[PDB]
Amino acid sequence: WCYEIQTEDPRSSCLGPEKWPGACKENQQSPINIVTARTKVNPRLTPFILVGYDQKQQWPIKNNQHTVEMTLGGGACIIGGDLPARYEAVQLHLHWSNGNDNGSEHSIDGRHFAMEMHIVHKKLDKFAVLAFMIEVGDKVNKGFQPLVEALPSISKPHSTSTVRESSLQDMLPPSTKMYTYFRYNGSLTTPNCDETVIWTVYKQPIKIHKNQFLEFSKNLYYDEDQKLNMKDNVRPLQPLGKRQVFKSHA
Amino acid sequence: WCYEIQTEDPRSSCLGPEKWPGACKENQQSPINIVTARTKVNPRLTPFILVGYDQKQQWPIKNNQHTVEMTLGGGACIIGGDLPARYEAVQLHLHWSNGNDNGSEHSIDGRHFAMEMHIVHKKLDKFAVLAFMIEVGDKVNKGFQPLVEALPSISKPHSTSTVRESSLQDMLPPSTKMYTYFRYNGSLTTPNCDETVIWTVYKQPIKIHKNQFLEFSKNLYYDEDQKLNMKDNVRPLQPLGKRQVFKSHA
Ligand SMILES: CCN[C@H]1CN(CCCOC)S(=O)(=O)c2sc(S(N)(=O)=O)cc21
Ligand SMILES: CCN[C@H]1CN(CCCOC)S(=O)(=O)c2sc(S(N)(=O)=O)cc21
Ligand SMILES: [Zn+2]
Ligand SMILES: [Zn+2]
Repeated sequence: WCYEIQTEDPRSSCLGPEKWPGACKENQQSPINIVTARTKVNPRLTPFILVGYDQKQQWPIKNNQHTVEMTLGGGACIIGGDLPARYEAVQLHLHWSNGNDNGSEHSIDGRHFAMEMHIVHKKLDKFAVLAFMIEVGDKVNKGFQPLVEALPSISKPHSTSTVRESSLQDMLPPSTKMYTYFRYNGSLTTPNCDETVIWTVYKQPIKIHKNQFLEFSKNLYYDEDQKLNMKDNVRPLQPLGKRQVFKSHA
Repeated sequence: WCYEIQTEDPRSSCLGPEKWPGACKENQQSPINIVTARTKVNPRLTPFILVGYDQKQQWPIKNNQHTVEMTLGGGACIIGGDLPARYEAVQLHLHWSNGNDNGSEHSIDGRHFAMEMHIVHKKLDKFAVLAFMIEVGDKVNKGFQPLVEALPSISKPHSTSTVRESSLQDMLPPSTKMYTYFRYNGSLTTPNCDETVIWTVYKQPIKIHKNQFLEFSKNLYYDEDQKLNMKDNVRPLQPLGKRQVFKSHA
């Protein structure tokens, strides 16, 4: 299976979003477009208790042929946010493009951002995915620097590597900016699209420099022969269906 | 009013703990001695959501004649921990002595520590005071360094000063070590001893170097003439009464 951009090569052809295996065609798919003016408030949506996010250590990364995967291996844990149980951090990856206005899978009021980050948590419901919007800024983001530096070494798919001493916490916006977010039931945005995901999309975006952003498409490749750089690894908007989207603030 | 150590001077005499004004003689006073084997578990005692603890800024400090006060001025906020409402950080101070085994007001199983830190929060119940035990170690604590350096400048009572760029978070133990704590209703440990305090005492202590610890008694003074260094600003154990002490873990 692959994204639209990958089917463009006349030579060889795979299952683009249009033909992704069963379950991707179901009643409750992600991503969606959040219409703020139509979201219901739920007081219980109190900020997450972030455990293990302040720990500094080396992170094993790899190009999985679809994105840059960073293994968190249960080092972190999250509690609260009206979640049924406790979830642990498993992996972290991103979705991007070549512009600063159409690289995020989700969108808030018809607005797509530069990139979108996904921190996946397995139930210790089933998956609790925290999604952050990223926006290109005129200033460098020290928190993201460690991740950018390891990019040149994992160019081709399946390459393993490691990220220098860093902590998840420094990659997110301040704790005082994590009050406002959106909740809704959905699915994985890639096959097989298991509808066992509880989504939390935050309003405040993370700003990274234009040069840090360009490093992704420049160093990462989808193929072994390094003919197609990695970008546009984004799935198109899915119909809201009958689902209801909530927000933490009133 | 003053502590025992201050009444020792034959010249002049004030109200030692023995004669502290009304309310200090009531049915539910703090500190107490936590008997772990007799504490009741309460699942609701889930870890606090620490807001504004990750912010780095200059902190105004002053010797208030009873301890080293550090104004947090509502910069931080705490939510959860089965608290009735949200509380904001107002001030931070400490209680110590000259040894490493009898400077903490509270005690866990007949054991007193080197120092005890108190981060006071006003109700945005009434006061939510987080108490941390401090222990002398063989390694320096970078998180506490900023506070130690400002000590020499606030020797005499009522001296104002400022602490260099630092954050509350780096002064506490890791987030993964803040799972176990104790809850109980009590009062201020100094006059007038208002019984409007919800206490949270954490099990894991903060370790600081023996030299960092000695700086407190060496630089701080109770009096204008700097004849009596500051130490033993600790109130003696108060009877548990009929109160019940809970713990977050089972
Ligand atoms: C990118 C790799 N494709 C899947 C892989 N995994 C699904 C296997 C079930 O668990 C064994 S995953 O749980 O790590 C996960 S989360 C997302 S998303 N984009 O955050 O909606 C996609 C995916
Ligand atoms: C040390 C100064 N003595 C009081 C001052 N204040 C009580 C005035 C009521 O509010 C206006 S206080 O709330 O900042 C507070 S908390 C404690 S303790 N040791 O943490 O139990 C003592 C005190
Ligand atoms: Zn994703
Ligand atoms: Zn105190």
